[PDB]
Amino acid sequence: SKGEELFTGVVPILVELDGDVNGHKFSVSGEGEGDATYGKLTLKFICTTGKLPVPWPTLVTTFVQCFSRYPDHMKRHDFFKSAMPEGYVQERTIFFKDDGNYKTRAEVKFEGDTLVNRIELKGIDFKEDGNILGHKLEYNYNSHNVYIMADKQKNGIKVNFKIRHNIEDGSVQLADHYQQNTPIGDGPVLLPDNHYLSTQSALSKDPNEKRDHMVLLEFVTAAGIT
Repeated sequence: SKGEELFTGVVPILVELDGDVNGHKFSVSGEGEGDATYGKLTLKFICTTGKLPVPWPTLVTTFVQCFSRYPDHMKRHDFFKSAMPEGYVQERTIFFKDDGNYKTRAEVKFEGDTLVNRIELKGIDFKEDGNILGHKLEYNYNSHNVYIMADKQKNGIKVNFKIRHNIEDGSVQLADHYQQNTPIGDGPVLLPDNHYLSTQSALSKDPNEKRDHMVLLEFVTAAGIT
C-alpha cells in the first residue's frame, strides 16, 4: 500500500506531549523505535518540566497503532498504516472511574524518516486525593484488547477499550477509553471490518536516569478475523 511499505523496517519514533490536568501543567518527550513486522515498540519518555503530576501508567495509551502487527490475511483492515505518510488525527476521552477524565488530541505522521506523535492532553474534574493526582497506582501494566470498528461517516475508525490500572491497595482503577481516528490527508484509507488489537506492555526504569521518566516495551498484534 501507500503506507505499508513505510513500516517494513525499523522506524525511529518521536513523541511530544503538552498536558494540563486540573491546572497542573507538564510536558513529556519520548524517543524510541518501532518494528511493525514484529508489532514491537521500544521507547523512553522524559518529563521535561520536572515531576510528572499524574502516574506514568495513565499516559501509556496516549503515548502509534501504525506499529501494530497486522497478519497478512488482515492487511486490508490496517487503517493506521494506510493513512501514512500524511497521517491521522487521534482523539480520545478517557474516563477514570470515580475520578476525572482526560481529553486528548494527537497527530501521528511522518516528518522525514521519523514517525511523530504530537499530543495535547487536558484533564479535568480529578480528585486531588484520588488515585491519579494522589499517585496511588502501581508502576506496571496489564494486557488488553483494543476493539476497532469502521466509521464511514467520517472516513475513519472508532475504537473502544477498558484499561484497568492496579491500585497500591490491591484494587483496580478503571480507565474507560473512547477513541476516534480520521485521516489528515484527503487521500484514500482502509476502512476495516470489526477486529481488535492484542496488546502487552512492560514498564521499567533507566538506572542512570535522574529525571522523572518511563521506559516502555510493547508488543501488539491485530486479531479477530480468520
